[PDB]
Amino acid sequence: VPRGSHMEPLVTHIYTADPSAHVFDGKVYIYPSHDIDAGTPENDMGDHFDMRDYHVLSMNSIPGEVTDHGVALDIKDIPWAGRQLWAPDAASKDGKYYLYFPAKDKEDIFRIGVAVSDSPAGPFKPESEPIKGSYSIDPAVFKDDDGKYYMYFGGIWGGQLQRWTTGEYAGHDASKTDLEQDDAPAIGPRIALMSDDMLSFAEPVKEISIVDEQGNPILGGDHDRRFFEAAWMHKYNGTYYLSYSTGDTHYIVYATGDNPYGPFTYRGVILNPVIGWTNHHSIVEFNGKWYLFYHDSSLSGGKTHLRCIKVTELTHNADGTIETISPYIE
Ligand SMILES: OC[C@@H]1O[C@H](O)[C@H](O)[C@H]1O
Ligand SMILES: O[C@@H]1[C@@H](O)[C@@H](O)CO[C@H]1O
Ligand code: NA
Ligand code: NA
Repeated sequence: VPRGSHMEPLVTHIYTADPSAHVFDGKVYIYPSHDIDAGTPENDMGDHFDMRDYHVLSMNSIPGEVTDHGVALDIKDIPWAGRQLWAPDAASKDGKYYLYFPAKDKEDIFRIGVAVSDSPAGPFKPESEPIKGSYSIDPAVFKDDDGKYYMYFGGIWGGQLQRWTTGEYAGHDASKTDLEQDDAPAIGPRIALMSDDMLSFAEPVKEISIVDEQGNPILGGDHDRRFFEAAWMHKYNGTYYLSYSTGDTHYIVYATGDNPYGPFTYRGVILNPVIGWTNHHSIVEFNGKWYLFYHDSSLSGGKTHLRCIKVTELTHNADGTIETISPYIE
């Protein structure tokens, strides 16, 4: 049946989270996390999120029937992975499709791997090792207008970004949260231009600066605005929009800049807090309308780790500002 009409769950037969939506072959393909009721301990390191595979979803229209293409990748077939298949993303180049995914290696350190297919629906064959120089979580692979592809990535707390300040993992006894200096600039998300073959980074990883309207860095203590996880890039009017989750304050927010590397100036809220702790989204144009894909814990009755994806229309103003969405008003 058709789905996505009135902010209802897009699928109910499985739990789904962290929707990354793309337009490939005139369809919307969605690359979400596949939530399962593992019943593992819930804590601020995210051990309750113990996902083990990915299903690709597609829609020919919004609203529309949602197709579940089955298991596109299973952790049992990823040679380097130990546990926890978290939020993935996809890219298309020269007739090949690339699924990028964060997972903990055998030493319990998050890395980002790639898997390859001839179809946007998968299934995908994983590379035997993760991307060299990758770390932390939540990749968003963005194809710019000029044909260059960039990976945005990172997540603090359980995503371990705060343990990579030196370019090497600081260890399991290092910070469980952030830099632990609230008066210093907050940790920024990461960016790297992708190699021509889409399997590696083409440059040393850069950190993105996010500033307030006065041009001052967003500080570590500013949990309402500072980067937590779920980086996403889209463009409107030639302007670059870095959006992201703030985590413990439960917002999707956005910041704007004039190039992929920033700096980005904080503008405001995309999505107010939902049912359940996490908030994760993507923003995509389809048939000349812009859509915000997101999730909540509504279908499971509020369980943090059993989510469902939803969609709603997103409105840019001509000046580039975006109207804030509150999830449960209409
Ligand atoms: O859903 C698993 C993790 O929680 C957050 O939603 C984050 O963005 C993702 O990697
Ligand atoms: O620290 C984790 C974070 O990595 C994300 O998974 C959301 O849940 C928190 O507990
Ligand atoms: Na994302
Ligand atoms: Na606003």
